[PDB]
Amino acid sequence: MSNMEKHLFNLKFAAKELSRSAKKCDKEEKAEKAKIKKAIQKGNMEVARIHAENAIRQKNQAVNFLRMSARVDAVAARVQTAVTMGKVTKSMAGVVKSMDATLKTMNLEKISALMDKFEHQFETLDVQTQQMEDTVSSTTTLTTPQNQVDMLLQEMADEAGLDLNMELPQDELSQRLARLRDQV
Amino acid sequence: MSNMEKHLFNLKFAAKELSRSAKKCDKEEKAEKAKIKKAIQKGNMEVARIHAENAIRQKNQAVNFLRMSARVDAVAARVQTAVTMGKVTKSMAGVVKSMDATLKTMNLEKISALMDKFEHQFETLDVQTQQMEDTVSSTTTLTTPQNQVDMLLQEMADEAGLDLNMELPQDELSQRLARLRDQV
Amino acid sequence: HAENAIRQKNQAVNFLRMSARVDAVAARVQTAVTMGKVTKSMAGVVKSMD
Amino acid sequence: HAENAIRQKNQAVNFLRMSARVDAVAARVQTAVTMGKVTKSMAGVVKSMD
Repeated sequence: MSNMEKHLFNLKFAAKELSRSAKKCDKEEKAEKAKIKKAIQKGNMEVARIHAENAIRQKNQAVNFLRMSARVDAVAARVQTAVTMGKVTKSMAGVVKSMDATLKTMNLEKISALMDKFEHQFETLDVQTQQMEDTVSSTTTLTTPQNQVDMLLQEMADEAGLDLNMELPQDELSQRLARLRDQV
Repeated sequence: MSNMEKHLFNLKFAAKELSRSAKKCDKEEKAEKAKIKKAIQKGNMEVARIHAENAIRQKNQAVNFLRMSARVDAVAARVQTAVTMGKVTKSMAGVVKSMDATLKTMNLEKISALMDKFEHQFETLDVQTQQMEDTVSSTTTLTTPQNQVDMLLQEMADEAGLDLNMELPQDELSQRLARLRDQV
Repeated sequence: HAENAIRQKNQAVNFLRMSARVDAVAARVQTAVTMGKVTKSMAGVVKSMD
Repeated sequence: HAENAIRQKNQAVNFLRMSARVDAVAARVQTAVTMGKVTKSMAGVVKSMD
């Protein structure tokens, strides 16, 4: 527990202790009022007065305790802010230094390099899979003759009611720009 | 237990001891009244008088004990205030010194610096994610052709009943101020 | 009690606004944590493929 | 609350877009892992048949 958190806890406790003290005065002021009534009925006017003074003294003590409780709470609410924004400020100071380290050892130039390399190596691994796929295609060339695939596609297209010819092979802005390149 | 808290406890106890003494006198004054009655019925007028004197002496003792109890309570209520506002004052003196330390080692100039750095480093980490996102976008450029995304968006818009064209690309105060800058 | 009520009405708004600010920060440190991990994984991939 | 709502609306879109990018990468590292294994198996076959 931080040294301010110890103070915060003590202030919050003191605010409650005062609030309890005010409630206890309300309880006892109600009790003394009952004793005035009894003393008046018995004609004990000296005792009636003693209880009257108690009742008025606890009525007013309550208000004092209640007002101090309010003040100590307001303070505690403000020390709470300091405790919280302390923690937030220290966390953000931590973030700033750990990001400062990482942005040194991986600067944007080094990231640019890494990204370009990443992309170029995946271009390679695409050239590689292409030539594996063409090695398998030619190795198994007798197992899948072209004409049998073309005829099966046409048969399945006929059953699907699709007019697209499967034996035969199967935008404008690109063509416009192409013409421009040649025309200049 | 603080040296004042020891005194507070002793005063609170003494107030109760006096209040109990007053109740005990009320109990015994009621008892002596019963003995007067019996002594009068038996014609024992000397004994009747002895009990009468007891009854009147305990009636008046009660009032004294009750009044002192009230005074000792009032004192105890005020020593209570001193105990509480002692604790509050020491807590607030603690707060003042722990905040004085923290505001030295993290002054507003040092905070200003930290905040500016924090912001500048997050501007960097946004430039960084941008260029990672553009590296992935170009590396996977053949998996998401533009025209297939545009056509799917249009298809989903047609089913939603939305007239917004998805092939095509998709305030005044800014434009007014822009014109002003050029006009001067 | 009136003064207490008005003081807690306004304290609430302050706490609520600071909460919002600290959240926004946390959301942004979250991005840094995630894109750190992603960048280190992709640096690893690049060297093992190399 | 309005500022929170608009800030989380837009954070969501950012997280969602980064998620999409990291997935695309992962899909491509998956290809490398698989075609690594395939290439090593086929290199093994070639030498045991040799």
